[PDB]
Amino acid sequence: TDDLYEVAEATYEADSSLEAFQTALDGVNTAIDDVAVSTLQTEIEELTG
Amino acid sequence: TDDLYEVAEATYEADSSLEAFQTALDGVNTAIDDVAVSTLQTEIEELTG
Repeated sequence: TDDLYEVAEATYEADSSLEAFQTALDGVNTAIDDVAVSTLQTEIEELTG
Repeated sequence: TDDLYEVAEATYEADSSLEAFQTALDGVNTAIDDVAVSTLQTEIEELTG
């Protein structure tokens, strides 16, 4: 019992970690793309375009 | 073994919340990517001038 219920908790905190991968990792992906890239290009435009 | 399976799932609560730390440390980068790169423009106006 005290294996299985805690195997359950292990599965649940696997799942919770595994959903949190999708949000955290994409959180990193979206940190720069939506933010630095285009603005640098606009600052390149105003500098030199 | 059960007594240590409790410890296993306790490591997994911390594991899953460390995916929350991936949100809290890695997605949270985005202010860097903003403030480094939304910030030539104010000074570029002394080129436009």
